[PDB]
Amino acid sequence: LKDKILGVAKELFIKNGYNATTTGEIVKLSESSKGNLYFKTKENLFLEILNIEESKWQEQWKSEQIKCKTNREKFYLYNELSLTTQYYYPLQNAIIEFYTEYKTNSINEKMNKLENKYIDAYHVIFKEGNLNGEWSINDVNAVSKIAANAVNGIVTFTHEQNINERIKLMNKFSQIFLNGLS
Amino acid sequence: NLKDKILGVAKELFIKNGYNATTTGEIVKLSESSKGNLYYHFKTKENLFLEILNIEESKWQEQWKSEQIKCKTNREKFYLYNELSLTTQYYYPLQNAIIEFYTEYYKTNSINEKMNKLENKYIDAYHVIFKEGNLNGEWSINDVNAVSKIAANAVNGIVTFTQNINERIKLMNKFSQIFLNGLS
Ligand SMILES: CCNc1cc2oc3c/c(=[NH+]\CC)c(C)cc-3c(-c3ccccc3C(=O)OCC)c2cc1C
Repeated sequence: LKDKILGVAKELFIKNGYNATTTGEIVKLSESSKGNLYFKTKENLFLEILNIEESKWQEQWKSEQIKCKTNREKFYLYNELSLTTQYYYPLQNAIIEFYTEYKTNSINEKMNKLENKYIDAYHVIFKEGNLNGEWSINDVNAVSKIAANAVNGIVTFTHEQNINERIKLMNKFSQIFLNGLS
Repeated sequence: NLKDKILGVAKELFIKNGYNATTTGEIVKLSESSKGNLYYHFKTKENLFLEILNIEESKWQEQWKSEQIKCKTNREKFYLYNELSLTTQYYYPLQNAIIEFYTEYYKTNSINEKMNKLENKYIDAYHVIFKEGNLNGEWSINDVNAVSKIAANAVNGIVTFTQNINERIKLMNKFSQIFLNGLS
C-alpha cells in the first residue's frame, strides 16, 4: 500500500544510514514503483517520518507524564523514558548524517518547527516549573536546548552498554543538571 | 614509513571522498605499497580507519596537554575542554568520514568493542579534570568515573546536535556553568 512504504522506510533508515538506504531499496522492499514513491523526494519522505516519530513520542510522553507529580520528577522521567522508548531516538544517527548532507534552504524551514517539538517538552517543564516555583530559570529556551541536547547525547552515544548502567547515568545526570539550576 | 604513509594517504582519501567511497586499491597504489602490506598491518578497511582514529585521538590528547595550561583551575579546564570539542569539530575534516563510519558499523559488534577503547581515552580527559578537582577542593565528587562518562556524552550531544557559532559557544558555556554548579 501507500503506508506500507513509511513503515519499511523507517525500518531501513534505522537499520542502515540516511545515505545507505535509497529510493530503490524502499520501493523494491514495498512491491511498488517510483510512480508510487512519488511523496516528493527522499528528503521529504525522511522528514515526514521524523514528524510521525516526534509526535508519537510526545504523545507517549503525555500519556505517561501524569506519573510525575512535580516538574522536577517530570524532568527525570522524560530523560529516563528517552532511553527506553521506541520512538524518535532510534533515528538519531540518520538525523546526524542527514544534517551533514542537506544546507538546502528549501527544506530547513521544516527543521525549525521539528527542532522546536524536540525542545518543547523541556520548555513546558521549565516554564511550569517557574510557575510552580521549584526553581528560578531566567533563560529557559537556552536551558531547554541544552538539556534536550545533553540527553540525546547520553541516549545516542551510550547505545551499546547495559541498559541499567545507561538508566543509572541518565538519572545521575538529571540530578546534577537540576541541582545546577538552584 | 610504509605503515605511516598508508595511514597518511588513507586519512586524506577518507577526507576527500568519504569512507565508503575510499577503496583499499587507491590506498595501496597512492601510498606506493600493496594489498599484502595493508592486510598484514590492518586486516580490514574498517580496522585501518580505526587506527587512523587512534592516531587522531593521540594528537588531540597531545594538543590538549599543551592547551590546558591556559586553565589554572580544573573548573577552568572543564569549561575550556568542552569549548574546544565544540569549536574544533566545526572544522574537523574527518568528522564526515567518522559519521559515515560510526553509523555504518555501530550495528557491528567487534568494531564496536575497539571504539570503546577509543572513547574511553576521550573520557579520561574529564576523569583527570574531575579527579584533580576533588584533590584541590574545587568540588566533592564520589562517583568520578560516572560523572566523567556523563560530562563526555552530554558535551558531545550539545556539539553533535545543533545557526551562528557564537550562540553555540554561549550555550556550551552555559551548560558547563550549570553542570559544574550542580556539584556543591
Ligand atoms: C586541531 C583539532 N584536532 C582534533 C580535533 C578533533 O575533533 C574531534 C571532534 C569530534 N566531534 C565534534 C562533533 C569528534 C567526535 C572527534 C574529534 C577528534 C577525534 C578524531 C578521531 C578519534 C578521536 C578524536 C578525539 O578527539 O577523541 C574522541 C575519541 C579530533 C581529533 C583532533 C586531533
